[PDB]
Amino acid sequence: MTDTEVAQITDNPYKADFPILAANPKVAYLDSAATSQRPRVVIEAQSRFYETMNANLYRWSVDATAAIEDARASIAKFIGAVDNDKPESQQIIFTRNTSEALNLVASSLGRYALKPGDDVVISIMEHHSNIIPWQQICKATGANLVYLRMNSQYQITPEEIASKITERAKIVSVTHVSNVLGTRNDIKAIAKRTHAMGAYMVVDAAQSAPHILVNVHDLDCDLLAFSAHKMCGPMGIGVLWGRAELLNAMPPFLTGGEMIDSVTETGAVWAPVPEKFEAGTQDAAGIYATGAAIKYLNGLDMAKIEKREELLARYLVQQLCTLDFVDIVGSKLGQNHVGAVAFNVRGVHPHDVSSILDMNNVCIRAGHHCAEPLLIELHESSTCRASVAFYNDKHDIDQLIEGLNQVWKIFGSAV
Amino acid sequence: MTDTEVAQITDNPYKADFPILAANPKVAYLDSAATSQRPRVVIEAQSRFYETMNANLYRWSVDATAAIEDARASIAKFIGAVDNDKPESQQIIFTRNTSEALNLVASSLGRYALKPGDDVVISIMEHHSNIIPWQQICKATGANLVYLRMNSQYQITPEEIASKITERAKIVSVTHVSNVLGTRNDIKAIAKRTHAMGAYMVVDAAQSAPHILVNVHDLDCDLLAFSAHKMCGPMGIGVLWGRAELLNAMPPFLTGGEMIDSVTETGAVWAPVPEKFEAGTQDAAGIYATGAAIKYLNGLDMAKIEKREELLARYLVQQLCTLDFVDIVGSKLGQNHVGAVAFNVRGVHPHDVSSILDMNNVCIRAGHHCAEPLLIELHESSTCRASVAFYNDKHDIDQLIEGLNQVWKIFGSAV
Ligand SMILES: *Cc1c(COP(=O)(O)O)cnc(C)c1O
Ligand SMILES: *Cc1c(COP(=O)(O)O)cnc(C)c1O
Repeated sequence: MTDTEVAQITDNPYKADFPILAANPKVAYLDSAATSQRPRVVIEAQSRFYETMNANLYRWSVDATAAIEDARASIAKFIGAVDNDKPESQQIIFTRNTSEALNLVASSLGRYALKPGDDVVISIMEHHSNIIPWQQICKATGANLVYLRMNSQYQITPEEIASKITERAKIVSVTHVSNVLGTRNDIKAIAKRTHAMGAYMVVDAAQSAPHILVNVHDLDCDLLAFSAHKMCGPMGIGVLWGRAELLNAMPPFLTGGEMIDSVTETGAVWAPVPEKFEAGTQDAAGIYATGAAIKYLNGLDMAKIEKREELLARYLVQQLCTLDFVDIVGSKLGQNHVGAVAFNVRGVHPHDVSSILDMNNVCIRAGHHCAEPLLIELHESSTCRASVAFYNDKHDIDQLIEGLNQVWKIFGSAV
Repeated sequence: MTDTEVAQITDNPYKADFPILAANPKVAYLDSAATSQRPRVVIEAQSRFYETMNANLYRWSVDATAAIEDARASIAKFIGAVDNDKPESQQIIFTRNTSEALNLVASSLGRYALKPGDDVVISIMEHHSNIIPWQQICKATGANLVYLRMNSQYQITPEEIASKITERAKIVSVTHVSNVLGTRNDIKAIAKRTHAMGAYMVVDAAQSAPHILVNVHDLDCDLLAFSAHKMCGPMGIGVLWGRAELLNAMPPFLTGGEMIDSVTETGAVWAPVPEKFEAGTQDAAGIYATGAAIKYLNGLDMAKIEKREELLARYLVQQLCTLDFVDIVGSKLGQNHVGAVAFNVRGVHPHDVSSILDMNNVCIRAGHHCAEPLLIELHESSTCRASVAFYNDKHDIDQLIEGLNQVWKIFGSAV
């Protein structure tokens, strides 16, 4: 890392936008892979909605309706879902989180497409929300759950892709970026083999949408999901994008108010996409604030965010490599980590590491990070995990490193 | 209505707590049956969460965890779910809205309990979200959907309850209060016959929780759902309560992160209730603000809210009865309406009524109100609907009445 790069991450042009960080200047929040901190404008956008256009033909209702549509368009443009050049706003579906979006896909796409003997292929890197819905629908449909495995560099090889995704595959669902390893998978290449085999491509983008360019048209996926709260938006909002023809073909998930066109005692006619997939009163204020988060990120420029986060990831990994008592659970190259770096202090339980780090005002995660099959594959029962965002800086990372030296002094070999 | 009662509703001790009402003094918001307006403290409680304890072992995470638990307890106490005297906080499950809670119940309780030939009994008054999930699970399980019908006073009689809920019944799901008629159904009496017949009792309390005392122990229901946004809370938060033994018996609905205890490549062990039913990152800030709404309502005293809303409902119905060109779709007695009064201007489409009312700064709903089978039963294709909350006053209702006289001048018989 050059002097110029180190100077760039020593500077912090962004943290002042986050009230909780300004109010807590001592805290090094290194757990953005669990959830983002909130820009002031996103917090206020939610309150403004409630103060000025709160409603579910009168003006406040017209106003709330237009706010939802404008946020859908912003979200679509953010992920490259554009025609014309018009945003594909009607291919944007709201959920509570990525987890609900993946349950929706597994139920709806699974019922639509899976026959007994079909394969559903996922990776060993998947978060639990891109695992258990597939366990469940596979049992219900007679399909088989297949796993893509990793090589010694924590990657999925082209050879593994061709070996595991064969003619029996019907759905393939893979994380764009692992929330533990930080590995960025070659989703476009996986999609190519998936489609050759007559299968649909599902992408868990919860860890990519905050960090790297997501373009659904370039990725060639059929469905893609992420969570607003991991990209500076509010909690309570997840996004599902899908190809228009496929969403039309897929059956509804939740049923009830607002997702119908008409109802009788015995049956119902469904509304068009995306209302077909949105049952009952939606979180209009959260949707509105998700649009505000998108506008906020666009204003900072995602290319500048990515450049800064790349430098922070490189610095984090570099500094962890100077501690010989630290085992990095993942690649030892910082450029191979998008956002997340998992690690252990050798001989010390992550609960104890995190406790000492918290006493030093450093926030990390300890445990299996909702990727237990991955940790089992890696012969770990738990790890620490530090993660970086553009509102972090070099000093946050140095604080972590100083904390880990304190851990080693308290629990290390000398004791 | 006595002079004292009229004076009570002419006074408005509550509207100043609602920023959108203070900022829009001309507007008569008579659509609280669709969603509440937000007290200032509830809007600010959500922002405060994000500003001060935003996280998903470090302090902000401990703090967010304790906030969720404290809101669960407040909610449990609000609906009478108390031991000891301890709130049954672990029987409180969060969803996005009543609609998702009812889909959860229909899927989970339906898979658990329904055999082919069983009856599911609902009422003709149900909102679509307490209809279509039952259509769906009945088809999947071989059960039959049965409807409780009304008499000429818009009530369900004891004779109808005994006639339709027989030994084949396995699940009965009924609205506590109709969102169209304002009829309060005798849920406790329905529950008694339901249980005699070996069936489970489900209650849609979305229109009762904002207005009348809800005590799950006195109602004798097995499951009960409502929406925070209809009782001065934020959007995005629904509540499901269930008997502890039954929630334990019921299978999970959504699966994935946070609702497990452990996961392998092929299977999973579920977490205890209520985490078993909460998949992925929850809307902690919305949960927190829902607790704030409960505290706000408790501070006003629900008994005083109910007394005031009873007087407003009586006045609304009384004044509508003075307009001979208005047909009330429901009881002509104001005391038979909890919150909602549906009506039509004879010979005028509700879209036109609502449009003129909006030009007069009156907000009502027009259409089928997500209860189309009810309107079909009543030989209506659409109605108007005005609804009252404690932050309304006599002047709001007089504004509606003046607006309806304008409608009659523009579209009535003379034209
Ligand atoms: C955290 C995460 C999820 C789950 O997101 P929720 O918002 O909690 O539903 C899914 N996949 C990945 C890769 C994640 O990092
Ligand atoms: C509005 C309402 C519902 C639906 O509530 P959501 O919050 O939109 O899911 C269900 N039942 C009744 C009686 C309602 O009034």
